[PDB]
Order: sequence, then structure tokens, then C-alpha cells
Amino acid sequence: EIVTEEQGTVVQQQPAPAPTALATLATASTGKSVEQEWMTFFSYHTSINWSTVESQGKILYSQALNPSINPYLDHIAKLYSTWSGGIDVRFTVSGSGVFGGKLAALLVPPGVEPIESVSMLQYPHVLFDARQTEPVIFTIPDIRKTLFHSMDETDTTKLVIMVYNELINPYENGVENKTTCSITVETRPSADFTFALLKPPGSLIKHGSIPSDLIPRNSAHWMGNRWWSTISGFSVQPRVFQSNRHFDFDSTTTGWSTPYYVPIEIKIQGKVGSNNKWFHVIDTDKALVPGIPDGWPDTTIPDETKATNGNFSYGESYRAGSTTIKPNENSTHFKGTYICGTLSTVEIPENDEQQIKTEAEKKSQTMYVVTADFKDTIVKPQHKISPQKLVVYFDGPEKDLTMSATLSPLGYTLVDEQPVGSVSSRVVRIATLPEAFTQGGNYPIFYVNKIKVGYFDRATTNCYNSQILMTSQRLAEGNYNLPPDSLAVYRITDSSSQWFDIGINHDGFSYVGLSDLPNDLSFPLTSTFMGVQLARVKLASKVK
Amino acid sequence: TEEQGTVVQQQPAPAPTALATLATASTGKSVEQEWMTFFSYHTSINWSTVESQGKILYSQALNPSINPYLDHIAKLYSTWSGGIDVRFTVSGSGVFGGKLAALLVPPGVEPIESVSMLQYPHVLFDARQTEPVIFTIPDIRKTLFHSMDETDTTKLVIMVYNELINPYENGVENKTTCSITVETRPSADFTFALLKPPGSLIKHGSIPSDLIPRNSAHWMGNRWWSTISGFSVQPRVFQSNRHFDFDSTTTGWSTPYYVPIEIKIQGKVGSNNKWFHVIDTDKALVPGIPDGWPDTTIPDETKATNGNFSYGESYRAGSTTIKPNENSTHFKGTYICGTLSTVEIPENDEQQIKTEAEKKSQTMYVVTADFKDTIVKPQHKISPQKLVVYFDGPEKDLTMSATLSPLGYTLVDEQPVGSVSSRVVRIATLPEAFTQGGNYPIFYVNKIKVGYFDRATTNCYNSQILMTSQRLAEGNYNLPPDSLAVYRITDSSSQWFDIGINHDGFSYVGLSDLPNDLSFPLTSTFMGVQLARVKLASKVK
Amino acid sequence: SGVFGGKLAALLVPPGVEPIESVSMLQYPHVLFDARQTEPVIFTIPDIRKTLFHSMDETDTTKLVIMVYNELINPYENGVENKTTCSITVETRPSADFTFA
Amino acid sequence: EIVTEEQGTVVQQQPAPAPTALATLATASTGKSVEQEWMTFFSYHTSINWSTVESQGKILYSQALNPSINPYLDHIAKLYSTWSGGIDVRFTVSGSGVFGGKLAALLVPPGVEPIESVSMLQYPHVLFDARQTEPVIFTIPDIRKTLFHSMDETDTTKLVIMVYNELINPYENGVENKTTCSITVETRPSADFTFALLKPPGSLIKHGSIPSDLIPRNSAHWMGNRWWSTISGFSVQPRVFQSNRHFDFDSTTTGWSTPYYVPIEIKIQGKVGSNNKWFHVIDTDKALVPGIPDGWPDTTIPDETKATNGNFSYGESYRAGSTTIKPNENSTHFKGTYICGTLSTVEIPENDEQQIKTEAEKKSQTMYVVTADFKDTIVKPQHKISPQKLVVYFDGPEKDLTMSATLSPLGYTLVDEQPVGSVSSRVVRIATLPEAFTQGGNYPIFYVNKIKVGYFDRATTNCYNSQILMTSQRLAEGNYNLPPDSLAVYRITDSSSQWFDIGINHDGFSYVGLSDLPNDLSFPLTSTFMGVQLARVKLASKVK
Repeated sequence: EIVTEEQGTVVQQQPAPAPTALATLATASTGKSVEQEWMTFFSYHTSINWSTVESQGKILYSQALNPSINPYLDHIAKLYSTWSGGIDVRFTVSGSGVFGGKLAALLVPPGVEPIESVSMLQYPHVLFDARQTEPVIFTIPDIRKTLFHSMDETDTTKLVIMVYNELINPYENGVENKTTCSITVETRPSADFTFALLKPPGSLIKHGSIPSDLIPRNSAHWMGNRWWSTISGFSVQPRVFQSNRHFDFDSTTTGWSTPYYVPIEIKIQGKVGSNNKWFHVIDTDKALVPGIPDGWPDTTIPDETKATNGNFSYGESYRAGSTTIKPNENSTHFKGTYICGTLSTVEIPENDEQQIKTEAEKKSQTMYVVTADFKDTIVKPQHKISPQKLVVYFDGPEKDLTMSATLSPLGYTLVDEQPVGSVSSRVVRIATLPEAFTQGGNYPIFYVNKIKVGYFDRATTNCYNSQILMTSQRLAEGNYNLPPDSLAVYRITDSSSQWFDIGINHDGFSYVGLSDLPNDLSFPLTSTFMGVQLARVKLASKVK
Repeated sequence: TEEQGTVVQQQPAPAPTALATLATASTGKSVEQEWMTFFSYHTSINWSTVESQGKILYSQALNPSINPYLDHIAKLYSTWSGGIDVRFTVSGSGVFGGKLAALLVPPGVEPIESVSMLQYPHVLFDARQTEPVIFTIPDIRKTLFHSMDETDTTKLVIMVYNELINPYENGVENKTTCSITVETRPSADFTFALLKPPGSLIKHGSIPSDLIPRNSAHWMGNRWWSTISGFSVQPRVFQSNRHFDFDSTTTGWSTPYYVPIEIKIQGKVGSNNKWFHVIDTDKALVPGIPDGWPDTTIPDETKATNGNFSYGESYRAGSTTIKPNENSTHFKGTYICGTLSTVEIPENDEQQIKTEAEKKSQTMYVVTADFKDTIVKPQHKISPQKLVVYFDGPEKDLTMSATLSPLGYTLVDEQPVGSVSSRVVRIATLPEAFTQGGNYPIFYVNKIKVGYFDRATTNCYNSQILMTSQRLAEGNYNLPPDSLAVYRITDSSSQWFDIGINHDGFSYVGLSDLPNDLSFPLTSTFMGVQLARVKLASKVK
Repeated sequence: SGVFGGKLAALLVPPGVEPIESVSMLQYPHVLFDARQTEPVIFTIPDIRKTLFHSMDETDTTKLVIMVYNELINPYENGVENKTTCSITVETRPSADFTFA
Repeated sequence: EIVTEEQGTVVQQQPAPAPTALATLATASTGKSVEQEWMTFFSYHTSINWSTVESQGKILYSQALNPSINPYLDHIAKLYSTWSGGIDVRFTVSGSGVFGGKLAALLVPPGVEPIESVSMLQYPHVLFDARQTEPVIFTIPDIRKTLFHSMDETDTTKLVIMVYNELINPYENGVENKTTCSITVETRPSADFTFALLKPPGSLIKHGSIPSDLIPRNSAHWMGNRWWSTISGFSVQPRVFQSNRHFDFDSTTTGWSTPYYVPIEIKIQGKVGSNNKWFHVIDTDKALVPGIPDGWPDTTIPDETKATNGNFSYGESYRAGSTTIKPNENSTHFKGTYICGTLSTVEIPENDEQQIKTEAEKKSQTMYVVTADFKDTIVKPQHKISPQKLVVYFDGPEKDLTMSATLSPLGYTLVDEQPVGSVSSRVVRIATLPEAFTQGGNYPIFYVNKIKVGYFDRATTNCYNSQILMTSQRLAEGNYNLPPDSLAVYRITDSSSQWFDIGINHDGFSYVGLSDLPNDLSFPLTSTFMGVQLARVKLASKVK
């Protein structure tokens, strides 16, 4: 027969006390009264800085009503598939009695995008003076067209904290920056706020989850998708581009490698009737795209060069110091390649053995991998990866044989001052090269790494990355969505007191509301999710 | 009496209550804690006709963990009390036969797989069940409530009363199975108490219910990064490096991760050898020893003479015998590591080195031993001085820095890597685990790239799964030093066996030897905590 | 066959959530019906919606999922290479409250 | 179908009589009345001798509430796992009507260890006079902070009886004319006493049980820890220590042998051109530690000597009188080794080259086992045992023989006037050496055995032991609970009227309330468990 949800015969057993009496003793000691206690107090949400530089009208905070606003809701929310109701707020400013300045908070209804203008104040708002101690408390109501919110919805009442009267300080002794205080925002679910239908474990969100964890909270977990190094800088450009571990908002990748740094396994061709140092790669074992090994470098060589043997060689122009660099003083042939520590072995043939065994017993050597055309005597650069454009350079065998090696990248063979991946035409476009141009007032940006250089000493050079490894992972494995003309905005803050908003777009690139970005900023960064904003609105910031 | 802060009036007001009503009308909201109005999947049990009387097919102690929702919420609280209903839905054929006994074991008592347990009050359901049986586990306690760390609670046990039997079954060595699904529903008297400050710890320590990944696909070794491929029961297990215990202590010199080894070498004029000394290292846990430096050392002594691989015909695939004498390789028991070396050209005086600086990088073969310029002696007690690298290093007075990443191993013989105390590097002491009362310790095995052979590989032992090492390292776990964190491993077949983790960090098994035919795509699930004195369960053919 | 054994599970997934195939799905309220079930069972798929009505183009509605709860069993099952199977036919009838607008 | 715990159809058997008939016949001849008959009568507990010497303050009785007090309760408690309720205690005093004096009764709360002092009387207390007639019954209430007790709990309420007013006798002639009256204490379970949850027959106890059987009843069963002889004396040292057969309350051992005395199975190697006296041990059959053989003696030679052939040779200043002893007189090269008979049996190769079989036809000889360093020329003492430092000494072979043997410790090569293992430096450690230091007023002790020597007629020397052998076996194979801050106390009573308290600490060492126990002690001793007390509490004793 048919069995419902609680259906079932209940049996009684000997060791069995009085459930109720025990329950009472607990609540007696506990003090239990309401079942959802997190609805009776304010929880720390976030904090935003307020500088003397920002002028009347700037929005220092624009976050939309979502259970995510409250740590507890955000947690329970994972069990449901629908929510509705409002959320209370308690915000306070922590400034010096010496400071001066008003702040205004207002609730904007859905279907409306805020604007950093003073006119927004000709609307009901809450006043908060920098000198106030008593926190102010109000509620972000839940205005909605639907009967209830699905988990993907983002168009909800939005709380906006704008600057009413510019913050002042009677002390102009500051150099890099005058002063600044904190604004903390606490949340408490409102009485009407309630979770709806339960969501069966492990289900997805029919329209795509809100992209709130694309960037890691701590810059210490930031690694680039070009190099496994740890992000250490940003670079604003009028056009960003990359194709390899760059993933689209829909887990799509025009590249040929996964969002993980794994060892590369290839097979090289040993040439008999010839004495060359550059070898071809027959095939690879582990690969996303049939033919191209997963993880094969993203750049090519600068110019055409003969297959002549050689080692490193740089002129006095490169020598220690900081003087101008000369691109013609680089006599390194395998310049622009990737240094890859290796573990190789050779296959000993049957009876038609000539003297391969000798070579097989040889110690492995570091291979200098790269991608480019390779005819008889010349090695031309190629920015169109293919199972036939994989070249390797090293003191390999001179006898016909097939060698297998498992190598892992560790460095780049310096070419010049320019950071790796800076030239479009030098980036291995597998077919289409994803790109992002300046838009409105926001500019695209690369994430800067640090690749170890080969000839110099404990030296390194800068490397551009289109996305942060974790972003690529999340976007590649998860199920995210992003309305038509909008982007996932995040607030990056350094250990100093500077911050700027980064807005990942659908394509996967990050933007900023600045022409340039400083480098003199304490790097133990931290980022928090702000929300989804229209891409036609210049991203906020506070640097220089 | 007074609430901190002042309520102000905003214009856009939540004033409407009808909105709520509408919400409610279209969603059908009733109760606030829906997980209390229905049973939810917990685990499944495959009752076989081979499993005899006395065997325990299920044993769980009352705890939020036995329920999906309960568990996910418990993370928010610091206190819980109350029982939980466990509903068993047996589904076999009406033609079968067999009984299953249920019993509640009070706290402070560990059950054992014996029919003695039935000389205690027990009820029993039959193999041909029609309607589900619900057993409600009482919360017997001597305290007003439970602390999130508490585990000693009432335990529900399901023992095989009468062996399952199938008539239509052949007399030939075969077997039929009767599936049973176990679900849970928190009883009415169940409740979470005080909230816990997010990020805070559990004074006494969180229950170890996540030390082994759910999928064997995420089982990397704490010795070699390759994913686990098999197990090995040994009367004694041991390891030191990258092996953590429940106190989060480590007798090793490496962290629970795999990172590049930044090293610093130095060559001197006139050296007919190729073995070098390590003078310094950047990133390091134990001052002076590079983080991640291999845990194995060279087998025997040998002159520090240049050489290449070389194995007699006793290593040709096909011979079930290997004479360790044919192996003339000098850098035996060495770890192959890709490299990226650079040279420090001294001040403007004599750039005769700029020649050795422009040379292409070589892959160094690392090991740990004592270095008397003439002969290299195997040392199992690591120290910043016993760090030794071997390759075609410069024969000129120099100081070279290198960054390597282990990729393989210089084969020595058929025996797996680190399967012998003597060859296991350590600092102070060497952690170990011996068989104790029917529970034998194990080694997690994984494959590691080898010497000059083809795409060949040899077996490598590991005391912990990389993750256990991580969790245990960065976590605040805990369990009585007389107990084990038990997990149940199930292969892609009807085979399974329990694994108990020692407080020291080693794993045990209730068998003296595990099978080979294990369909490896594995899955683990936390069972709970058991006294070590009890033989770990298992069902293997 | 009356000799069989096994049970299927019936779920009702809310709109706006795509179900995944996994046991974890059973950690959600569900109804069971045994293999030897006789009289047909009728599940009504309720129209849970966030709008006042539907548009002919809408597709994100409530969903009824049927999944294996307890493997199908046959006492005469000789082995793995001796698969056994029974049929289940699904039919629809518009609910009392169904309406074109 | 579901079968409950008593479910079942009862069938009547043909050949069966009427129960009621036989039933009464029983009740009639047996006199059966109630069920827990032990609830209806006081059972002996202990007795108190109140003499005119004990002054105001002296505690004559201090019992803690615990089912163990009553032989009946104690037995029933074994089926259960929970208890709660009090226990009535009856004191029956019988002194002359001519006497005078008063005792005081206190009820100490749980969680507070009472001290012996008059200040104790500054607490509510009841008095009863020496000429009291009808017994007094004090009920020890179960004051607890938990809902019920666990069989392992011991920190309960405590009833103390102390001298309030000295005992007086008008005929008391003086101080050397002690007078005394008896008080007998009995127990009867209180109305509210109750055993709670039953425990499944084979189940194990998660929290060990109370240590009440760690020291056997009669000293006749007190075998040693180091040696197998029967204990015959004690030694109060400011620091005790041992590591071999010594066992921890956690059932752990830093030793290499089990808590039993079994024969030793080693294997001696003999090659030509090597040593013809001291030999190295190779493998072993029975062993706890992978290399070291179970039972291998835990002592080493006093000084370093050369591998020279020798025999017993003690100066005349030994057993010929009561003279002293000089370490120079004794020149027995193998001094310090353990004498132990054996069963020799050498192997024979398929091609017996040398005269091997000639040896295999030789009568086995007694070996002189020990743990020391060996470089074929010199034998130096090494307390750090290992599967290497295992050396034996005797005549042995010469050719290339692989002789296997089976030893059996019987004696010891005398060395000094001091007992065996009385020196830390000489005790074979292995990694760490367990030890127990003086603790305020409790001094650790050594159990003194009597091991046999090897030259003096039938004389023997004293051998030290860290714990009675049974104590070791039980801590080994058992599961006992004891809070480190406390120690399991035992009353040792002499064959006369002498006694002293012995407390075992968590580590496994026994203590005493004295700094030196007397020599004259009729050794047919007896023991009786008292309970668990704090370590910072001087143990009782009525010696001298």
C-alpha cells in the first residue's frame, strides 16, 4: 500500500522516559521561548568607510533586500526555494566628536536604479549625524509584484546610504588622506519575513544563483588563472582579453584547460636524421580538448628564430638596476617560453635496438615549453593553439625515439619589460578571443601575478590574469546568472582605508570605475559582495 | 527593559499584512519548521542472506546529525535536547523469511556484535514488512541539556535476529538481498537551545564527522599527491611528516598541502661528485627544513659518484622476481623534482660563472642523508644539515637557488614507498599505530611515478588521506583517546567495511586483510564514534 | 508480480528549483508506493505560482518527480545478466481548477 | 508483523500441574515474604574502635554514599548502569555506663574533601554520647548536580564521624592504660534508592569502572612486577620509577612485555673469528614490541667491561660474615646480567661443512641475558633498549651457527648491596621512564621482592617492583576510571594490629602516608578497598 510522509507504525520500547518532563527541564535551564531566535536581535552585517573626500550625493552603500543581508537568513535560506517579507536595519556611525557631517538613508522601491545625486534626497529619508551616538532603526519593506520571491530574484526594495553633508574635520594635517570613520549596518529579520517552499537538497535555481561568491573574501586566497601565483596587483587597460582559463558566466570556456593547475603530460618526438633542439609533441594523455594538453601555456614567442642551440644571454641593459631596457640585447633563442621542471623516460624498443637504452638511462632535464609553428629550420610564433603547434625546447635525444614526460610550469623565459600576456597578438587565441573594452565610465582590468624569470637571480616579472582562479572555478562549476545589461559588483578594501568597486560582467571580465588604479596600497585586501548593478552606472571607488 | 537604538518612521512602510496573506495563500505555509512534519532520507541498508544472526546492520546514537535539516540547523546552535524518530521501511519479497531486532542502548554503554545484546528488551520486525516501522529514540541524559560536543547518547541498534531466507534461491553459492531505507524526523520534544556566536569553537571539540571525504575521488595521500587507489592492512603503521593528530600537533616539517620547494644550493671548486648541500630555504614550517621535503631516505651507503639510471634484466616486465643487486643506480630512493634554477653572479670581479648561470635548468633528485664528501650515508633523522640534492650541478665555487616540485621517485625495488620504519624520515619521534584487539591499522595506497622505466609507477603508502590531515590540522576536533572516529566505506558493489580513526590520526579496520577486487569508485559516510575496544564492522567477500 | 518487492517515491518540487538526480532528493517530504501496488494512484500537481495567472509561454511551474526509493526485487532473479522489469503507465486528466483564460 | 518484547502466543502443555499448589508449598517451607529482602535489614559495614587516646578532632569514620557500601546493592548494581537515592547507616555503640565522651556526626556536601581538624566542628553537627544505647541511624542523602548517577561516579555526599569530646574512664590509671569501646557500622538501602537503566549483557562500559580490585585480598597473592617472587617488603622512596611491566590507568605501557611471566624465545648468532662469550640476539617469536622479546629483563650492567671469558668471583668480603662490600672485590665479568636456564638447539645446513652437528649434540647451557652495548671488544651499559642491544653471555659456539633458544629468568648475577632497579640510571628505559614523585604528604613506594643470586649458596638479594603483578594485569586488561587529581586507596592490615593506607595514582604508582614504613611486619597481610581520595590528602596509618 501507499505510504505518506509521516506514515508508519510506531513501536514502543522498554528503556523509555517521559519525553515531556525532560523537555521542560531543558527549556527551564535553556530559557527557550521562540523557535527562530535570530529574529529577535540585530546581527552585524557589514561596514562601509566614510571619508572627508566624498561629497554631498555620493552613495556609500547600495544593497538590495535579500535574505543574504542577514547571516542567519542567508544560512536557513539554503533550505528553501522561496522567500518573502521585509528586514529590519540598525545602522550607526562611529565617528569622533570632532567630526561633522550628516548621512541620509533611504529605501528605494524595486524597478528603480539609484543615482549619486542630491536630488535623491527629495524623497523620504533617515538622517544620521556623524556626531550621533544613538543608533537609528528602521525597516526595509518588501515591495513586490509577485506573490512571493523565488531565490533568484534580485529586483527588490533597495537600501541606499547616501552622503547628505560632506564629512568634515577641523584638522588638515593629513597628506595622502584627511580622515575617515566607520558605518556599521546590522540586520534583523522582520516580523513578516518568512521562508516558503522547501527545496530538495542539492537542487539548482531555475534561473541561476546570485553571483555573490565569485571573488574570495581574503586576497590571500587570490590566485590568477594565467599563473598559479598569488594576486599582488591590478592593471587597468582600455581593453582586456584572454582565452585560456577564462570562463563565461555560463560555465563556458573558449580555452582548452580547466580552472585548476594540474601537471602536464606529453610525448615528444625524437629526431634521427637531424640535429635539432626543438621537438614536436605527438599527443597528450589528460586533456579537455582532444589534442591540446590541459594547462599548456597561454603565450607564444615574440619573433621568428632559427632552431639553433643556445643558452641564456642578456646584455648589460638587463643587468641589475632600473635603467631603460633594450629588446635587441636579448640573444636568448628560446625566449618567451615556459620553464617546466620535468620527469621524463624513454621507451626501449624490442630487437631493432640501436642505442636508445643509453638515452633512456639519462637524467631528466627541464623543458622550455611554448606554442608556435615549426618547420625544418625555423620556429615561427603561432597564436592559434593546435595539437600540432606544441613545441618543446631542451637538450633532448638525437636518435629516433619516443620520450614521455610529465612536466609542471614554474617560470617564464624573460623577453622584455612588458608583463606576460600584455600583447593581444601574443595571446594564444584558440579560435575566438574573449575581450572587454572600456564601457561608459568603467574600465576592464587584469589581475597581476608574478612569474619567476629564468636567467636572472631570485627575480620575477609581472603577469596579467583575466580572472581570479576561484572566480573561474565558481563560474565554471556553479550555476550563476546575471540580468541582461548588469554585473556582479564587489567592494575591495585594503589594509589602509581605500576601496573600490569591481564589477564582474557576464563575459567574465572585471571592471572598475577608474582610468588608473594605485599600487601603493597595503595588500592584505578583503572583498565583500555588494550586489548586482546596471552596467551603465560607473562603479564607486575611493583611492589615490 | 530598553532596546538599544531608536525606531524612526520611514515612508515606504511594510504596513501591509495582506502581502503576507497572499504569500501564504500561494505557498501554502502552515508550520514554521517543516522538517518536523515528514521523514527524510538518512541512510540505506542492504540486508543480505549471508549476514548471519548477531550481526549489527545499523547502530546510530541520538544526535542532530542523524537528520539532514536538524544537522544543518545545529550549526547555528550550541545546545540540543530531545529525541528523534527513526523510520525503517523494509522492502523485500513477500516470499522471503527473517526477523530483525531493534533495541535501545542506554548512554555509557557500547554495543557489540553479539546475541548477548538480545538478553535485553527488544522488538523485532519481519523481512516481509507491509507498513514502515518507526522507532523513536528517547533522549536519556543526566544533564538538563546537551552540548554540541556531546556524543554519549541513547543508541539505536538493529541486529539480525533470524537470518534472511529466500526459498526460490538456488542452493549454489549465491545470495539475494532485501533493501531497507532509514529515514528520520525530529520528535516533538526535540529542540535547539542557545545560539552559538558564529566562528566560535566548541570548548570540548567538534565531532569528527568529516575527516574522510564522501567520494574516494577526492582522496589524495598525505605522502604523495596522487589520489588513493587501494589500501593495505599492516600489523603496524607509521609516519611523521604531514601527519596530524586530533590535538592538531605534528611531528613533521610540512603543512597539510603540496607546495613548491624553494631551496638554496652551493657548489665548491674541485668536486668529482654530484651530490650537494642545502644551505637555506624560503617558505618553511620547522625552522631550517623546507616545507614538503620528502619523507623517505636512501636505502644503503654508496660513493658520491656521478651516474645515471641502470637496472639489470631482473626489472623487465614479466619476471615475478626482482633481485635488488641488479639495481646499480646510485641515487636510489630519491625523489624526482622538476626544477627552475638560477645562479647569483657575484659582484663585478670575475664573471667566470656567468657561463654556469646561463646554462639550462636540470631536474634535481632529492633525498635526505649525512654528507661526508666521499660517501653518502642514509639518515632517518632529518635536520637542516642532512638535506641533500643530486644532479649535474656546477663544479665551480657558487651559490645557486632553485624551485622544485616532486613528480616521481627513483625506483629501488618492488616494496612500496615508506613501508619500513628505518627508511622513514623523522625529527624527534615517529608516530605509530599497532594492531589492537582485532582492529588492524591501515595504509592508504596510491601510485607514484618512477625512475627510468616507461610510464611505469610503484606503490606508495600514506598514513592519512590528505584531507584528514587538513581537517585535523586546521580544525578543533575531539574524541576520547579510547575511541575511534568511525566511517563506513562502500565500494561500487555490495561490499563495505568500516574505518576507525585513532586519536593519534591512524586508521584501523576490523579485518586482518582487505580485498583487492574492490570496485574503487568509493563512497564514505560517517557512522559515529566507537570504543576502540570494539571490532570495526565490515561485510566483504 | 505479487512476488516482487520494491518501492517508488513521489516528490513535488516547487517552481524555480531544478531537481537533481540523487538520493539526497529523498531528504524532502515524499510519498511511497510499492511494486505490488494494484489500484492506480493519482497525484495532483498543484499550480504553485508567484503570478496571478500563467502566460502560454511560461514553463517554470511545479514539478512532479517519481524516483526509485527501494530497488526492484524478484526472488527468481538469477543474477545481474538476468534483468527483470515491470511497467508503469502514466496518464493525465485536467484538474477541477484548471482554466484557460 | 512486529513482535514486541513480551509478544507471543502461550500454548498449554499436556503434562503440567497447578502452579498455585507447588507455589505455596515453597512459600511455606521457605518463609518467602518480600522481594528485595536486603531492604529490610542492616548489613555489616565496618567497625570503629574509640579509645581514650584519640583526641578531639580525630576522624573515626568517613564514608561516601555509594551502592558499593552494601554487599547486596553492590551485587545488583552490576546489572544496571544508573543509580540514585540514599543509604541509611546504623551506628551501634557499646561502652560502659561509667564512661564519658561524645562523637560528632557531619554530613559533608559533594565536591568538597573534608580535612581532619577541629575546625570541622564549625559546621552543623549531631552528637551522640559514649553511653548511648539504642543504635542511631543517619541517612546519607543523595545530594547531586545531575539527574542521576553513573556507575563510575564517586563524588557524592559524605558522612563523617569525629571525636567531639575525648573518651573518658574514671578508672583510667594513666596514659599507658588505654581504654576503648566499639562501634559497629551497618548499612541499609534507603527508601529512595534506585538502580536505573539495565545494560545489555555483553556491552562495554564507555567510562571505566571504579578501581576496587587493583590490589588482591591476601598478600599471599602479591607477586612482583619486575620479578615473579612473592612480595615480602616495601620501600618508601622520594621517587619511584619503572617502565617494563608497569601499566597505566589508561591501560597503556611504555614497556616491551605483557603483564605476565612467560618464557623467552630468542635466537643467537655465532660466526667464526667473532666473540666466543658475549653474543648478539637476532629475531624472536613471542614479542609485544616488534623487536624486543616479551619478558626481557629491564636492567643493564653497572660499569663497562671487555668481552672476556670469566666466571663467578666475589672477594672474601661477602658471605662469610656481616662485613660491607667493595665494588672492586666482585670481579664477575658478567655481573648484573639475569641468570636464566634454557633449551638450546642449533640449525644444520644441507651441507654441514664445519663441525656444526657436533654442537647440536651438546647439552644446553644456562645463559646470562642482559641489555647493553656491544662492539665485540667492550660491553657498555645502555639503558635505552632496542632490538639491537639484546645480548646474552655464556660458553656458546664458534663456527657459523644459528642457534635458537628458549630462556626462563631464574636468578640474577649479584653486584652491590643495593636492590635491583633501585637506580634510575640502570633501569632500562626505551623512550620515556614513568615515575612518581612525593606529593606533599604521600611518598611513592616500591614493592620489594626477593630475587636469587648466583654463587652464594642459596642466598638472594632484594628486588624492587613498581606494582603488584595483579595490579598490572588488571590495569592492563581492564578499564578503570580514576580522576588524575585522585588515587585509589587501599587499607593494608598487618597480621598483628598494624596498618597503613596505600593509594594508587592515575599513572600506576602506589603511595603511602609515611616517609618510611617499619621493617617488622608479620607479612601475611590483607587488603581492603577504601575508595577514592584526593592526592593532596595525607593517607591514613596506625603504625609504630
